[PDB]
Amino acid sequence: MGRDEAGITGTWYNQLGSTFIVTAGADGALTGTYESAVGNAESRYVLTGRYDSAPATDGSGTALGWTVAWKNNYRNAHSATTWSGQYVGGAQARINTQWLLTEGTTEANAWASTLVGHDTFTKVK
Amino acid sequence: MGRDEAGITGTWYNQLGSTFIVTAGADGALTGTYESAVGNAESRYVLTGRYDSAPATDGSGTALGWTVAWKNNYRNAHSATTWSGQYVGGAQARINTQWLLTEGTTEANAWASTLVGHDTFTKVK
Amino acid sequence: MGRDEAGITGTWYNQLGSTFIVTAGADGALTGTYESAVGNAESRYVLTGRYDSAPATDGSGTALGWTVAWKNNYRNAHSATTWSGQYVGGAQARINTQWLLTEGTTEANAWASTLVGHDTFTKVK
Amino acid sequence: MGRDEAGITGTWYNQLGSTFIVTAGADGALTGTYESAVGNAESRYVLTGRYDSAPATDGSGTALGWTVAWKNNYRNAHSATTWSGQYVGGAQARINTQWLLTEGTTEANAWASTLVGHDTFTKVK
Repeated sequence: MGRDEAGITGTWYNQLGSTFIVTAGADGALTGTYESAVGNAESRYVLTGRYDSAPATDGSGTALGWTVAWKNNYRNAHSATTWSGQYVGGAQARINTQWLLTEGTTEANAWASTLVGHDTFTKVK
Repeated sequence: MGRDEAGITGTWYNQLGSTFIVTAGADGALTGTYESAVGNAESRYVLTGRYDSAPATDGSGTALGWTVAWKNNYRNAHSATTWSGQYVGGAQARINTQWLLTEGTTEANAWASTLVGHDTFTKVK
Repeated sequence: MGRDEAGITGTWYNQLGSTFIVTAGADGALTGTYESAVGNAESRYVLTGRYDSAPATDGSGTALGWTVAWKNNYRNAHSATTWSGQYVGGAQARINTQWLLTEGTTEANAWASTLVGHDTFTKVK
Repeated sequence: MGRDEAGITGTWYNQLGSTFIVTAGADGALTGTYESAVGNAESRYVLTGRYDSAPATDGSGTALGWTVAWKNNYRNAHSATTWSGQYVGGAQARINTQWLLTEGTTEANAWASTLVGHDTFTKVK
């Protein structure tokens, strides 16, 4: 099994009240659903990603990332977000991320295609 | 089939000489392998991601993203990169991305965990 | 006077324990000193930047940014950080930022030149 | 004089056709004007920033950054951009940057306040 397979798998919540539901595979896979509390979004969207299944053993975090494309049966926001970050285990486990949200644009508006921000996920709230 | 399923699927090369091999599914999935020409990397790494399978029809690009965790049978760089960007079709097709590379760190060094940059992928070179 | 000239001018502290000392001019100027609690840094460094001296009047924040080059009489880290963010006034005033830290590199290592992160500044602590 | 004071001072142009006019001081200062070819902008805006006046002497670039707040006598876009990057000297001199553009927002829309991108400046075109 991945070192943090058990710690990462489950339901996570960020500071916006979004819900991240993920399964970590032994092989480094991340698979699940994302529900945003904000933006041009409703209900759940597919996600996929990857994590380091054999991290450093020195109080270092575990590197991971995932993608959501904002198309489901209800809406299409013609956009994708990627989260890149690290999982930190323990009584107050956290996933600390930075993200990039790209919208499809014309070539003329491509300079303004990409938002950046940061989300912190916890197992409570 | 996804609108750009045929256009995205295949082999892509970036400005560093890295090789991105991807299959786009009808359902929005991206699955393949990445080989970096730079950094703490050798040979191929698994990737997964998502794309907008029903983009805007107005000369807009197609939003997508993917993740690589830098662990394979040869090396573990305890890090993950996410690319967020858009596919632009046509005779000079391109995937224009920005990326976030997070390394696992101690809590003390977490301020310095994440590199940002930009890659442009073409079907030639 | 700038709308938030009085609110921005003074001493601010971030989550790392760094100290940001700034004077806001009527004309949109920011001038002061920065002392980092982390990294290849000691004592104070010059900063300069700009802010919106006539912001929206609808509970919107006030856009601003500033730069530090990490050279002073004690050390040279051959690097610069820019903070881009917004000032939010009131009893719990905050400056919410994202930053980009670029180091001088060779052309070969330029893909790895730039860190990204986020700092929140308060008037206490 | 700063090592690259002479190389940085002057008129630069990016891939969008924007014009960056800067004076580098011996002391690490950057002062000038910016004119954007895109966005909610017209004519010139004040900029200020900083550069490493004593860079590494090994074919390394010179770290720098600057800020524009998008208020002038003609328009106010309630936003600021910071560019963070490095100057590379020689026959094809370049300033390679990444930027963060923050708009003033309500607290509810603050997750969507900040665009990220990349500009390359040359002395021609």
